[PDB]
Amino acid sequence: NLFNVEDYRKLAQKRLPKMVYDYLEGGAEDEYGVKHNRDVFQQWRFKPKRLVDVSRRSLQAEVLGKRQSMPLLIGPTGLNGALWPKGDLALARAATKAGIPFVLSTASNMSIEDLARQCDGDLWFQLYVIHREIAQGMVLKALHTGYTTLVLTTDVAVNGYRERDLHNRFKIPPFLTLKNFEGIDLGKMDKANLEMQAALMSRQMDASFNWEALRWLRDLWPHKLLVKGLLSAEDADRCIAEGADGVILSNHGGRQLDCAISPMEVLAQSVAKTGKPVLIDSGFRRGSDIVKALALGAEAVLLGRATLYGLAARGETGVDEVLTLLKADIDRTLAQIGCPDITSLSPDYLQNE
Amino acid sequence: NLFNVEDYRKLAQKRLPKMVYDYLEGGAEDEYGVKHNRDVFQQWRFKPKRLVDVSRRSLQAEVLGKRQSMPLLIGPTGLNGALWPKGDLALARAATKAGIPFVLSTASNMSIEDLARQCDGDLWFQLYVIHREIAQGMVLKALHTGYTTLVLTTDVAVNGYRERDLHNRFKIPPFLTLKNFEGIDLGKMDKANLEMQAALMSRQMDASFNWEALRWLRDLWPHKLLVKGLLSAEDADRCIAEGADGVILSNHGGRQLDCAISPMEVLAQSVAKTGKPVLIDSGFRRGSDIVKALALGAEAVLLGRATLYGLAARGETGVDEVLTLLKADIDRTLAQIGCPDITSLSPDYLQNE
Amino acid sequence: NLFNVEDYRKLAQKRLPKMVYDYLEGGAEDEYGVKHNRDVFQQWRFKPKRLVDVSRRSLQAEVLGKRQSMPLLIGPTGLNGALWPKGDLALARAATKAGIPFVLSTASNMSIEDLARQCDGDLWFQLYVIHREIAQGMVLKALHTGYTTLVLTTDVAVNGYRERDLHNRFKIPPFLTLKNFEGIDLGKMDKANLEMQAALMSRQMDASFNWEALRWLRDLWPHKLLVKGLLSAEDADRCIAEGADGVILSNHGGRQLDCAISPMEVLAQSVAKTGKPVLIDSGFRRGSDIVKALALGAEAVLLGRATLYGLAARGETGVDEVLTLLKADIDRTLAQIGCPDITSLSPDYLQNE
Amino acid sequence: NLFNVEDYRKLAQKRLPKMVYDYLEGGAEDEYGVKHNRDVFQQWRFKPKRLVDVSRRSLQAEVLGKRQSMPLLIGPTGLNGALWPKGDLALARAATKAGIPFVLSTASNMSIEDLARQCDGDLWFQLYVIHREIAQGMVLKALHTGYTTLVLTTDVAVNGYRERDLHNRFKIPPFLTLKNFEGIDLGKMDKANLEMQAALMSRQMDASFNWEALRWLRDLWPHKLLVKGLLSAEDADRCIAEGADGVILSNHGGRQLDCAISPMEVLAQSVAKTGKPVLIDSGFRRGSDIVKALALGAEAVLLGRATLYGLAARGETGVDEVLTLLKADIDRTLAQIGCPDITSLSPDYLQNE
Ligand SMILES: Cc1cc2nc3c(=O)[nH]c(=O)nc-3n(C[C@H](O)[C@H](O)[C@H](O)COP(=O)(O)O)c2cc1C
Ligand SMILES: Cc1cc2nc3c(=O)[nH]c(=O)nc-3n(C[C@H](O)[C@H](O)[C@H](O)COP(=O)(O)O)c2cc1C
Ligand SMILES: Cc1cc2nc3c(=O)[nH]c(=O)nc-3n(C[C@H](O)[C@H](O)[C@H](O)COP(=O)(O)O)c2cc1C
Ligand SMILES: Cc1cc2nc3c(=O)[nH]c(=O)nc-3n(C[C@H](O)[C@H](O)[C@H](O)COP(=O)(O)O)c2cc1C
Repeated sequence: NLFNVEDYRKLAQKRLPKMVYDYLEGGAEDEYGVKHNRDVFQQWRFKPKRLVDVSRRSLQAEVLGKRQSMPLLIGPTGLNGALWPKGDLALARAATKAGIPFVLSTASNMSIEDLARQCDGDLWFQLYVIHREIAQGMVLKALHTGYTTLVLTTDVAVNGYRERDLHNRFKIPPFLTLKNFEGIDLGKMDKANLEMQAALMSRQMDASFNWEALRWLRDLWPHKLLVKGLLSAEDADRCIAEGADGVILSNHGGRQLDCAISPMEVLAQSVAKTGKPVLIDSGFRRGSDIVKALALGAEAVLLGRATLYGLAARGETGVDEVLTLLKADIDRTLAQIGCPDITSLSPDYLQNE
Repeated sequence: NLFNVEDYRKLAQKRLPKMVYDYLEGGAEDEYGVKHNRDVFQQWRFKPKRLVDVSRRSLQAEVLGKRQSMPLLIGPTGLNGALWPKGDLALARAATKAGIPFVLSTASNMSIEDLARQCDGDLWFQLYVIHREIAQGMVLKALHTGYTTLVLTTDVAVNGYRERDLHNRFKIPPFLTLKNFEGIDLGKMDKANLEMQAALMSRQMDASFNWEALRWLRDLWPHKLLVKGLLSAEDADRCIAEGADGVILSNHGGRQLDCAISPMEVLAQSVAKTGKPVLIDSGFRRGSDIVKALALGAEAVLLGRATLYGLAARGETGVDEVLTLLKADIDRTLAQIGCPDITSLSPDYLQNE
Repeated sequence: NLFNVEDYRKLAQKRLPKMVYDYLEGGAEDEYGVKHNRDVFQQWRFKPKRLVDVSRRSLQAEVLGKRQSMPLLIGPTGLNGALWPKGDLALARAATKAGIPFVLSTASNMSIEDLARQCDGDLWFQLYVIHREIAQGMVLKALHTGYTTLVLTTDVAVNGYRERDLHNRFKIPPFLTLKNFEGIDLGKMDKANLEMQAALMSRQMDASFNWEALRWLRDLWPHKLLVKGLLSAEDADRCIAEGADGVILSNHGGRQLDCAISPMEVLAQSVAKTGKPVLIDSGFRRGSDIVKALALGAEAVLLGRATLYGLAARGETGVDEVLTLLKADIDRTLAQIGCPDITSLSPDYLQNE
Repeated sequence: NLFNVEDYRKLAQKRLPKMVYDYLEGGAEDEYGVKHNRDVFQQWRFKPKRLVDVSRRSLQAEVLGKRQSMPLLIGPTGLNGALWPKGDLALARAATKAGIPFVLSTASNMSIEDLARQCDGDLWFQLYVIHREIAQGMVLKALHTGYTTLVLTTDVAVNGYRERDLHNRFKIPPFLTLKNFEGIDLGKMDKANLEMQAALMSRQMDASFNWEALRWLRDLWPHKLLVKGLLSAEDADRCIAEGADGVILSNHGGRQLDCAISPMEVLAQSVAKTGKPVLIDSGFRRGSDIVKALALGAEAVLLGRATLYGLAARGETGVDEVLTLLKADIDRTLAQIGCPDITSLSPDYLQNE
């Protein structure tokens, strides 16, 4: 039975080694966060508009001014190769077949260059800054290979305390490559090329990356730039003031700070304050979750675990199936609430509970 | 033990094939909706009025200006024959013996004409529009055979995603007839009588049916007309403005949109805004549920699954028993809260929790 | 282990026949009411006053202007003989030894006269009106035998729908006497003494008893009169206006109307509106429950099932033990919240949750 | 697996005799209090400040004007020797190695003098007053041996009703010493030295200790004085007015009054009203719990059971490990919410839920 995202989660759990499944599904500490990410959607119910002609529906929408098949994206997730062989390519091809963007992680198992050469869809690059020089190298690499959008993830200044991994002594799978860091010299001696080696031989990121650093990145990247990991309208607004073209409200799927609010709690406020694209992720599993966020003003929703379940369970085809189910889910929901054009969604279709 | 509706549900589950029971009991997706439909009643508790003479009580009430034994109706449910042989007739005869109306579904297993010929009670007809011409045919058929009231169901523009049915590969029982669509010609060639054949060979309804179409139906039907499936005071009000004589607030028993609000959430508002009869269904199982809705202003409550449990468990007699229990339940409740005349119910007997 | 009321409930369940225990513990319908009666106490928490000299504490308090050892009473419960031999006398003697009143039920197994002759404590009489003449007879009997206070129970106009009893086909135990109705003639022919026989051969009360009838009772009884079963400040106030000396807010321990509010929900309002003694029962099990009600203004709390568990488990001694535990519980609580004199309790010691 | 406080609780339960574990873990009556102490932390979630340089973090903070490694303390707990041999010394040495204060209980198994001679850390003394003269003796003893701060515990005027202990007939372990009461004469005859003997041969404290008595203690102790066990801003304020240098909001870990509010419910109010140090304990287990209290204004958090689990499970090393985990937890949390300096915490990092 594969009729929804949960069914794929169940199949993924049966096919993945326990430790890998725990690494995928787990959250920080007590996992009250991942639970809250799901529960928060129950804070809204639908108030359908009846007797509306919904015989012709449209899920097409512009994201950052660019039209795509539906307001969804496959978000950045690292080590996809640990879930399925060439997982990054499988996800990218599925997203492309579905008409939506795919975001490559800095911690991907397939290089920025290799993916761009094997997939002609809308590719976005998610940046983690460990070393400034190295980050600049990846950004320019993404720029020269055709990536349209750059996403800076800011919520991993330090690593999340995920206790399932600690119990399993989880170790990055051997057959797994941190490809984007491949070839980066040594032999070279001196502050950097030594200060850089010391940063790469560390599992932590640049915790000093601040607003000033964002300005630096803004000048380096000429196309659309989004800041991911925000949990307040104030931070979202500051990002826009600093040059960002939009933001991605997110708590990293409950994997970093167990007691973090769900981004849904500041979505409407961020939309009203910034006046710029506000994308969102964390906790989305049903089409109704997605429609609620869009109704509150979100530009688009990024999928994390939902499509990874499809990938882990059935590879590229699994991802295709999950996207197909979610699209039909969203479409069905639009028909049921009387909003034939997805771009017409508004808070008026919701009831606060 | 058959002392309440739940007892009949239990007996029905024991007598019906699993797949049929799932088709009856199931809701859309996570079934949070059917649960919410039940839980919402706990939002109100009773504040009885003591030392009131309740030695003489009356459940008699006018519905759409017509007196009936109690403010209940057996609502429209399709494929009743799948629950018990000649289920439509069993329900109709039980309703008639109880002094309340019975609403025949467009998807009934007994024809509009056959029921009218075998039952002299107050028969209502519920219309689903798949093809305009065909719908017009059924409406006139109902008109000519004595049906007093027409109910347009508007919440199935597309089919609900009921996962139990998907798991069971549920198929409309073979010995089961969609009688009202019987004999409708073919052989005939041309747009319609081809555009009509194409619509009938489809399990979906006319998703384009809108306010303009309601006006069309309003002119076709000369008697009382109600619009069913509304979940907002605004839509209820528009229905009245368009000619409807009343509305039926409903989320189709949680079978269409899992995250829909319960109609109880907009009952008081709809009553105050429309100033016309506001009937309601979805989630009613105890007499207290019914009394709460009536106290909030509902004209009457339509039963869906409650009487179907009686039907599935013990046929016509089972329906009689459920109606008898519910009537005694309502009567007992009226005595206990100090409101001897059911028409005297008001919000004053309730406490918001 | 017998350290609290729950421990006695557990022991009572082990010693009583299942059907008798169900008759004692059961509530109306879904039993959401008995649960709510318990849960409502969690709506308040304590805010102790520290550094208060609590070396000398007093639980003594006036109830209806008469001093008693503590603000508790053993409330009226019928058929006590079904729980323990001569249960009425056991409860009365325990209450008397504890320095608190005992209320005899109209449905007691020991007569008004016999109890008064075998117990010299403060005896109250609870009246159920089935037949006016018969009620007048019992009232005068109670008056002539020394009962100090009369309590009219108004929440059983019709019998509660207790489904455990229906499942067990519960029948009033054979060795059990409805003593107060003993000897009341027949042979006599004519309206009454025929209209009265017809009322006694019925398990229902006088559902017509109203405000006018209360006035009648008020003139018949010369001492303190309380009206029991009220669930609104408005009704409590009307009772005072009609002559009552106080009221007992109660939902009959969740045995009559499952969806009734808990009397705790209207306690403060009733105290403020009436300006007269407001006693209360329903759901009290811990000393903290009792102290919360007293802090909100209740004059006293009547125990129903709490002391019946002591009775069913260990007879008179069991009741003594429960009263001893509850008194020590209340005393301990007063010390802990910094209110040495029970009459000094106020809302200031509580925090609404 | 020892990655958090709960893991140590689990290990402690496996190593301690059931009755000892129950004595440690148990709460008063229904234990709704200990549960509420944990649940209340979910009333707040974090709203991280992104793009803040958190590469350099500091947990250093002043408590009562004195700098310590982090805003934590090992609070006063009696009979520590029942959990691990020389438990008081183990806890003190661990606290000292961690750079935080340790508070010795009046009911400790190691004397005030012996601890001061074997540990050079910041030692605080918690006072329970059973007999004024005896209390004065301990206070001066603590003064002369180097204790920097005096804590008066006011929430045990009478003993809490902990039912686990009653079920286990819990008795203070034989090999266990109430050392601070050692040698206190007898043979001596007369009011006191007879009135004092009678008070010591009692398991109850001086329930008369009031505001006047606090003034007495204030004049006796020349250094920092804190009053522990407060549950209201009003009492906290009165303590400051009476001479206290700060307070410790606490419900004694849910061990005294089951229905007491959690001190977290009056933390912000106490901070705003008193304008003096407000420390707090009761329910703290995760670094997030601690950070939430500090953000609301708490000067420091005292650990009760958290470090006792470390002690019971693995002695001094266990305590060291728990403190190490909690410090890394707090540090990690500060980085994640964007507040590098612990003294910069404010309500702005929280979202009320
Ligand atoms: C296995 C896994 C790995 C992840 N790796 C990254 C990463 O490399 N970069 C990033 O920006 N976010 C990363 N994320 C976070 C996701 O982008 C996204 O915020 C999160 O999954 C959304 O929540 P959801 O899983 O409930 O959909 C990861 C999430 C998961 C589940
Ligand atoms: C088995 C089943 C079939 C149904 N078929 C129809 C139908 O043909 N027409 C219609 O208007 N509603 C239909 N409904 C919805 C009911 O009219 C009603 O809205 C719903 O059952 C009310 O909720 P309840 O089941 O909790 O009482 C159906 C419901 C059930 C349970
Ligand atoms: C077994 C049983 C019999 C009762 N019989 C009577 C009665 O004869 N008269 C009356 O006024 N109330 C009667 N009551 C109600 C009690 O007076 C009281 O309202 C109720 O028990 C309070 O709730 P509690 O059981 O939670 O304490 C009865 C309750 C029980 C449990
Ligand atoms: C086993 C045990 C013994 C205690 N003994 C004392 C004591 O002697 N003096 C005191 O002031 N508090 C005493 N307390 C209360 C603690 O100081 C502190 O208020 C409480 O443990 C805080 O809650 P927590 O256990 O959830 O951290 C004790 C607590 C426990 C668990």
